[PDB]
Amino acid sequence: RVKDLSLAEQGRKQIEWAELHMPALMEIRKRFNAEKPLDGIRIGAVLHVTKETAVLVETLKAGGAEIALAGSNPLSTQDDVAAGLAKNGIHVYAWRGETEKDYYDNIREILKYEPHVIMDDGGDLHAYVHENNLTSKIVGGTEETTTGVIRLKAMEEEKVLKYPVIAVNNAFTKYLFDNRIGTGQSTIDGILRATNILIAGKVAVVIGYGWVGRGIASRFKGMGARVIVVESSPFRALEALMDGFDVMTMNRASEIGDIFVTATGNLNVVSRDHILRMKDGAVLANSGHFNVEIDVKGLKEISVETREVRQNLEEYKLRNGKRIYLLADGRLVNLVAAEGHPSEVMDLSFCNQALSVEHLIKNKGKLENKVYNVPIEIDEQVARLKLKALGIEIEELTIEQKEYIKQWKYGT
Amino acid sequence: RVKDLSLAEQGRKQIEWAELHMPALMEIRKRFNAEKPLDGIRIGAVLHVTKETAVLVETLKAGGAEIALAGSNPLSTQDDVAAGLAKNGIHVYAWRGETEKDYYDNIREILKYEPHVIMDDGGDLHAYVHENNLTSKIVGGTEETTTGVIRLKAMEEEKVLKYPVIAVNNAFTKYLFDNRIGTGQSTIDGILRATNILIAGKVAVVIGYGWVGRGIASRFKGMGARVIVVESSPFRALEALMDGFDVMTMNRASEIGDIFVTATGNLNVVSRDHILRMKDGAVLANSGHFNVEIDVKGLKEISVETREVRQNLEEYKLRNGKRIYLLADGRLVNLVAAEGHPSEVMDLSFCNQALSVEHLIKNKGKLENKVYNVPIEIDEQVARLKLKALGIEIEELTIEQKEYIKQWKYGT
Amino acid sequence: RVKDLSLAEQGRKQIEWAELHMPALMEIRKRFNAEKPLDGIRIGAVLHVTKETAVLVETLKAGGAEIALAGSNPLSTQDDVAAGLAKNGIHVYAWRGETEKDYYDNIREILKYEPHVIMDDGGDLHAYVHENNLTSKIVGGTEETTTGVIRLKAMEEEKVLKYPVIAVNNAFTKYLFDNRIGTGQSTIDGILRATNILIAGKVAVVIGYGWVGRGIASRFKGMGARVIVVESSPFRALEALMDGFDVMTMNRASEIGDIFVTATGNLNVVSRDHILRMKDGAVLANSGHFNVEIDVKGLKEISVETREVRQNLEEYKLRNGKRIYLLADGRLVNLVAAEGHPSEVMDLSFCNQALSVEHLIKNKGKLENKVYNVPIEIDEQVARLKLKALGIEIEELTIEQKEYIKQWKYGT
Amino acid sequence: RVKDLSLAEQGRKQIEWAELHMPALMEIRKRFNAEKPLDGIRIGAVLHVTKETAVLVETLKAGGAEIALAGSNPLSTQDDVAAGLAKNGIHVYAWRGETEKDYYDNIREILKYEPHVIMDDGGDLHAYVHENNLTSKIVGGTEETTTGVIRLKAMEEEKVLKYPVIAVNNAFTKYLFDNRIGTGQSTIDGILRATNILIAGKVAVVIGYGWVGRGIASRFKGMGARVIVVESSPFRALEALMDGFDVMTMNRASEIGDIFVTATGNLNVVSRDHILRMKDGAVLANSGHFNVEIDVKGLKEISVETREVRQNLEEYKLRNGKRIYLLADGRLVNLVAAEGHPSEVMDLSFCNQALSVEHLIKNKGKLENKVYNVPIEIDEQVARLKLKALGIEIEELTIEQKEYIKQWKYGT
Ligand SMILES: NC(=O)c1ccc[n+]([C@@H]2O[C@H](COP(=O)([O-])OP(=O)(O)OC[C@H]3O[C@@H](n4cnc5c(N)ncnc54)[C@H](O)[C@@H]3O)[C@@H](O)[C@H]2O)c1
Ligand SMILES: NC(=O)c1ccc[n+]([C@@H]2O[C@H](COP(=O)([O-])OP(=O)(O)OC[C@H]3O[C@@H](n4cnc5c(N)ncnc54)[C@H](O)[C@@H]3O)[C@@H](O)[C@H]2O)c1
Ligand SMILES: NC(=O)c1ccc[n+]([C@@H]2O[C@H](COP(=O)([O-])OP(=O)(O)OC[C@H]3O[C@@H](n4cnc5c(N)ncnc54)[C@H](O)[C@@H]3O)[C@@H](O)[C@H]2O)c1
Ligand SMILES: NC(=O)c1ccc[n+]([C@@H]2O[C@H](COP(=O)([O-])OP(=O)(O)OC[C@H]3O[C@@H](n4cnc5c(N)ncnc54)[C@H](O)[C@@H]3O)[C@@H](O)[C@H]2O)c1
Ligand SMILES: Nc1ncnc2c1ncn2[C@@H]1O[C@H](CO)[C@@H](O)[C@H]1O
Ligand SMILES: Nc1ncnc2c1ncn2[C@@H]1O[C@H](CO)[C@@H](O)[C@H]1O
Ligand SMILES: Nc1ncnc2c1ncn2[C@@H]1O[C@H](CO)[C@@H](O)[C@H]1O
Ligand SMILES: Nc1ncnc2c1ncn2[C@@H]1O[C@H](CO)[C@@H](O)[C@H]1O
Repeated sequence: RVKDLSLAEQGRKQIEWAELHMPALMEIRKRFNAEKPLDGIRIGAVLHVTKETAVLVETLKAGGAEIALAGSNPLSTQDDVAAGLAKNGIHVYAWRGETEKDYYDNIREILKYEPHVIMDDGGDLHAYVHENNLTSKIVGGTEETTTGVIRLKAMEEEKVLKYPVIAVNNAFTKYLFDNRIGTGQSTIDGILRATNILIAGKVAVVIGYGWVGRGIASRFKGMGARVIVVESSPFRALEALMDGFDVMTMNRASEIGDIFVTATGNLNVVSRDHILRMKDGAVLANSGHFNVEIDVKGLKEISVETREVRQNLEEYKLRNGKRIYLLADGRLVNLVAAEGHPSEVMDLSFCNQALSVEHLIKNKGKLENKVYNVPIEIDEQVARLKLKALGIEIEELTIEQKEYIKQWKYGT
Repeated sequence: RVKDLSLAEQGRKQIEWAELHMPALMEIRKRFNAEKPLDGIRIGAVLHVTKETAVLVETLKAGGAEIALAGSNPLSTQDDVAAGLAKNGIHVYAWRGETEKDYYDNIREILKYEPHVIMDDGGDLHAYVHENNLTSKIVGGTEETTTGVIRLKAMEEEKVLKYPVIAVNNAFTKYLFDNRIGTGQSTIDGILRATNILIAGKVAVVIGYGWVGRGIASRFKGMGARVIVVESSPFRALEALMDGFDVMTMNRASEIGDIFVTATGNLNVVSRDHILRMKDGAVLANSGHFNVEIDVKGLKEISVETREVRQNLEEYKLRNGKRIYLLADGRLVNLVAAEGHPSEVMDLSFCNQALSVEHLIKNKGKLENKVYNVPIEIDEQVARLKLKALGIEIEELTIEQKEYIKQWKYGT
Repeated sequence: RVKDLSLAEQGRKQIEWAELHMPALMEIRKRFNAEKPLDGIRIGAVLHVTKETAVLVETLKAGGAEIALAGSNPLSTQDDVAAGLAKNGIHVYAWRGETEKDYYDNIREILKYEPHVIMDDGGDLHAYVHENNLTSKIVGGTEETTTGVIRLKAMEEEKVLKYPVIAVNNAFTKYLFDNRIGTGQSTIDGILRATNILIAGKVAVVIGYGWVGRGIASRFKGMGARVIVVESSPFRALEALMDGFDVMTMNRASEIGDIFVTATGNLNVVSRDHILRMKDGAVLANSGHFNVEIDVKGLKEISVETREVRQNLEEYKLRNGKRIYLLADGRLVNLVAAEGHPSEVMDLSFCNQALSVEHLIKNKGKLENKVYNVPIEIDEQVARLKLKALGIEIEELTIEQKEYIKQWKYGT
Repeated sequence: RVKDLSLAEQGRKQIEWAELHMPALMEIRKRFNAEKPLDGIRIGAVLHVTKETAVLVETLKAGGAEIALAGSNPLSTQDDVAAGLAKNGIHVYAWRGETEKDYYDNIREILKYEPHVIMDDGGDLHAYVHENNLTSKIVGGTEETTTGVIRLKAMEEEKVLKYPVIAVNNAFTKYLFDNRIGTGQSTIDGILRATNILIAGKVAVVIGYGWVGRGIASRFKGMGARVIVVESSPFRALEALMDGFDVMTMNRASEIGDIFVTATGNLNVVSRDHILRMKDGAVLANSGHFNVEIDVKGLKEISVETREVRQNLEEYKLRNGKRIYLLADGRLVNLVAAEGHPSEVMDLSFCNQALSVEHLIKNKGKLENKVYNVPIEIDEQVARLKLKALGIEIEELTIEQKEYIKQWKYGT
């Protein structure tokens, strides 16, 4: 079930472009097409349907797996890529422009094949599978994003998890590169595609200085902006301060910011009261998963006029007469107003993704009520695969250097 | 003569978007709509048909002028903006996808109105009127880009220039922001729209360290890239070196680079021989005017296979089998793969444009053989308008301070 | 025992300057002078004898402790600060220019008072006390730097450690600001004081991309240098690559670098054979603790001439005829060629020291052979104290926000 | 006449250090010692007596010139370098700690040899020579700094100037590197030597966004500070805003800034009323020539108690009780609290110096009443000499490329 099966030829060129820029995932595909480690394994995945998800899902099929795919976000599907995937053997039930009903119809669709492994992005598939008492034949799962692992850890503290799950988000090759480097470029890209706004002179307010937010602040600063950071963590506010960024409350930032981007995993982090004090022409965007970081509800009630300027650009006139610009319906603007993270960075996360599924199948003595970090050996193999593909040589410790480091005394 | 007038409503929404972010040009429109300084003046323009050129030409029409507009590059025209301009009173002969005959047909159309003022971007319109012996009724003109000013300075050395022309490119409020800050964002934006390539880990080669090239290198570096500069000027190469960038010849850079962007006003700075030595997957883009900085004709002859991967992304197979990616067919990647400079920066550039046409009509005792710089009084009013629009106060010198600096003797 | 007790007035002005720039440590001092949590406690300390160490030990004296202090490095001691510290009640055995025999004689001196708590900087005091069986009355200790933590953990896996030790280096408020921010500024400052070298156009090689090396690379880049990273960890090599730095082996960097700075906890990281490959004029510096990161013993044997150019700058002429400049005899150049970390950054590290030393006395039911990280409560109190002192307001999470974070169930 | 002739050995090691780091000036010295272009010429110079002036002054002696040297600033002289110069053949009258009477006594000393050439830094020697009716035997002169060029240009408008003067400050290889890159590092180095202040977390105010101030802002930003710019020109305030810096008046910046550095050529730019509004602990420093940018005379009259904390750091207690720290007594902090610009950058400025003196001797048909910019041929030789010494290759323009640049017509 896709939007237009006629775009598969244009979409196929997009997956090959992504393949040529995912050398590490292509190297794993070769061991997969040779040892077929996922033979007879049925995978249910709710992921962002991109050209990069296509390289991972088709790499898993090369390992002998049967995959059912559903979009992780109702506006994230690249329609051409979904067409190209259907023309192959991928049971893809997703298209851009879904409604909330279509979203869960597509999730029930991927679930009729009765999967052994559950691959999820924001936590919805793990929640639905548990809330409707499936889980029976499920051997394990993986979680791709920060918000999904928090839901999964809450599930695990409640003794509700029924299969072991790998938090691929917690791998060094993921959150240090996907969340930071990838979202830094992608979020700015989405802002520029939805609006051709000048970054140079503007006061940009980044709410959240976690891995996503510090990458956004870095690239706003690299684009010439005056960066303001709002944080609730004492540690991360001091990090942003010592990195040269003005740190303050949203109450103060509400009056100065020209662009506000949210990168929390939290609710109404930009609230209706905040928006009332904002300047005329202020642009709002969200980079966390789920459209609840900005009070989009409040903005619609305090508003007396809405209109679309263009794709992903919505204008709201408040009673005070001032105009507020919402980007991408408050959904993660990188994947909705643009294409998400580059193919080169998703190479790393989808290498942990692919290898963590092989690890889940190869094992079955794991705890069905436990959230796992990626095994450091898999984490390290991904890094060596990327360096190998990039032609970067690293120093090898000498024997005298390995000896000196085990030592605590001296050497007369 | 445009592509589809059915887009006039969407394009109008784009021009209104530009209007709100070009506040300094809007305040000039107010004094223009009241004093009608260009009443009875007919203007012929070769500019990039964008939402920002739309705000400039309609600002000119408010001053009482009749305007004929033709596209400056055959792929830069925004079709909806061209439609919206047709719904108003602008005689626009341009559309995306033109041919060289269509380009010069649209220029001959512009010349039927017997223009009083000639507004040009790349110098193509000024050259035509002189080479085809029109210019009879022309009172003056303006030049927007570095390439056009060089030609007009060459035209003036041969005493073929027939009217005074203002080098709007040379105004401080233009080349310091349009050429540097504007192209820096725009070119990265165009690169990211034609390819979703990660800039962070890459070796980016910028050929040309003028105002355009240093803005591009700054933004490559701000996006995380390893920047290499190729320069032919000893001064600007030493500047690029002291700005922390690796400086070398194209022969050395060609074997190392992942992305090559050209920003000269010159010919074959990325040559046939350079591409033969480049890595597999190297991306080529041009930011200067005219498609001759990269030898695109040579690339077609050393190629055995060509293919379009996506809009504005052409793939070439070489005899060695290595693939070379060309962006926007070697045309300005900012204006062809994206939307050009933000409206906020073109506000500064088009304030000189509008004020320089008013300056040409108020005067008539200028040299019909001279390229002029923008009058410094106008140059300083543009910056004061932006600051007044942005809410930035500057310090005013006290009288003891103004006197101290006219003094040179012993004692203060 | 200090060099000249007559400088006690000059040192006092230096210690008072630090007090004004360690505001968070002063509020701990006020709560110490009132609650005297360290009554009847004798402390033996091996630390860098600086104005900031003076503010910490006197904060310890105010809490009712008796302190014996010995220098952590034979060239780090500020003699006036030691004089000023002796004029009060601090048993300080240290001066600049010490011999290695003086170093270990001074350690027996502070160890004569039979301390209950051991404060060590590079691990030397923890080792001596253990190899010579003086742990009998020692109730606990603290460790300040990464190299000391590695030694203590080796003692811990080797099960010889005899008291609990708090790894103060591993606190977020320590390694994120002290190791990263402080050493970045301090090392560049030391390089500039021993040489007024131009950083801008130069190739600077940072060996080690941990917290110290990334801070050094950040400040080299900010001072205009072209930064090259050498690393042995695949994770950290990819971290350096994605941050825009060329990553290679020492074998390649040795022939291209102008400045070499070491930031490993390791031995012979810049070897005898690397220096023979270096260019005429290359500068060598070390920022990790202990002067064994640069093969300075090897450099002296392959050299034919050595001479002092100025304070902390020794020039060596090689058999090749080329000149190699060594800074501060390969000892930590930040603390030897300059004054170490600013007072504002050591405020954070020495707040952890005081609060974690008080924590060692508050308890006594802790495990022998156990290295602990700083309790997360104290780590956060240090962070909140700095924010309060800097006047920085942090955002407060609402009740609806704390609820949405525990949920994993469907419905928004 | 110097302070201590016994320091001549330490100074010579410092001049040798500069010679090894001024390769381009070392290349001119050999052409000078061979072609003796300045034989029989007497030169009187008022410059900062540094290891870098020593390399230039001895380079002039190598060309056959007789040189008398006096310090340009009473606290800038490097005493060991002055001793080393006196042991050679340099009539040097300078020492650190001069009084204003000593300053002009020393200028009369160097003026007793009746020089044909005047080398000046801040304009004082040009002013004295004109105000006391000498100039009789003077054949020409040079000006090194911006402040001197303004005074000399007023002398030209007043028709008082009696010999031709070369504005060495206005050459690209000077103001693009000395004023910007050199002073940027130099000023931060001086601040760090007078105080070990953390730059990272601080608000730094740069008053003046010319070539000096923008270099200082670049280095504050590179050291992690939050940079605020105060400007009086609309053009440069817009330059500072688009470079990402908060721009405001001194009245607003005075209440926010932690460090204030002045880089104007102007008077009372930091006023007494401004200082009373400042935070407690604010640091003041000056980078423009002459100690009048900060109202230091006003600050001494508003204070109730003053004391020196360390070299170049005085603490002032204000009537409101707040503490204000002044650096280098309001004088160039780069040259008084540190060692001025690195030798690699002064290589460029003193190469223009050396080459422009010979150009003054080669000629005598220049208007003996006019200020000239450095001849473009010499500016270009300086750039190529530096590029060759650094091993940097620049691209050579093709014969086809040289033609395409003079063409203007349609096609070819
Ligand atoms: N492509 C993408 O856009 C992308 C990529 C990866 C992760 N993510 C999503 O981004 C979000 C964060 O990712 P992260 O890895 O940065 O997690 P993270 O939790 O490290 O960053 C979260 C930060 O938000 C701060 N925060 C929480 N409530 C706040 C409030 N009310 N005001 C201000 N700051 C507040 C926390 O202190 C924390 O530092 C998650 O929702 C994750 O799923 C998005
Ligand atoms: N929106 C845009 O895309 C935009 C904006 C402004 C200008 N431009 C175009 O950009 C080009 C230049 O802009 P500029 O303002 O940088 O002009 P500029 O001439 O200052 O910069 C040109 C630089 O190219 C260097 N150069 C020339 N030939 C070279 C070669 N063979 N190898 C290396 N370097 C070489 C020159 O030394 C000079 O420094 C012009 O064609 C102008 O029309 C485009
Ligand atoms: N004021 C200071 O100078 C200061 C402050 C804190 C720590 N330190 C010292 O700095 C050193 C490191 O501190 P860190 O916090 O950076 O610890 P860290 O372990 O994060 O950094 C160590 C890095 O060194 C790299 N490394 C080890 N051997 C290498 C080799 N042979 N070639 C290349 N890279 C190699 C490792 O990969 C590791 O990433 C330690 O000696 C620590 O005590 C100094
Ligand atoms: N080694 C050094 O420290 C060094 C080197 C070169 C020049 N200088 C001195 O530095 C000073 C500046 O040199 P420049 O080359 O920067 O010249 P410049 O004139 O480009 O910079 C001066 C800036 O100060 C601004 N200004 C004047 N009054 C102001 C005010 N009241 N408030 C705010 N801004 C104001 C002017 O608009 C101008 O942009 C000169 O006095 C020069 O002699 C010092
Ligand atoms: N191009 C992409 N394809 C697939 N997933 C992506 C892409 N870009 C970002 N993501 C993922 O989207 C998640 C946010 O929901 C992040 O965890 C991130 O890994
Ligand atoms: N969005 C835009 N609209 C109109 N002209 C533009 C735009 N972006 C760049 N330009 C102009 O294009 C010229 C290059 O031909 C530059 O001089 C620049 O001013
Ligand atoms: N100014 C300083 N005063 C005291 N200790 C310092 C200073 N600068 C750095 N250090 C410490 O020196 C140690 C290196 O041995 C680091 O752990 C660091 O915390
Ligand atoms: N180290 C130095 N030696 C000599 N002159 C210097 C030095 N640093 C800066 N200057 C000069 O001082 C002038 C400012 O008075 C500037 O023109 C600059 O060239």
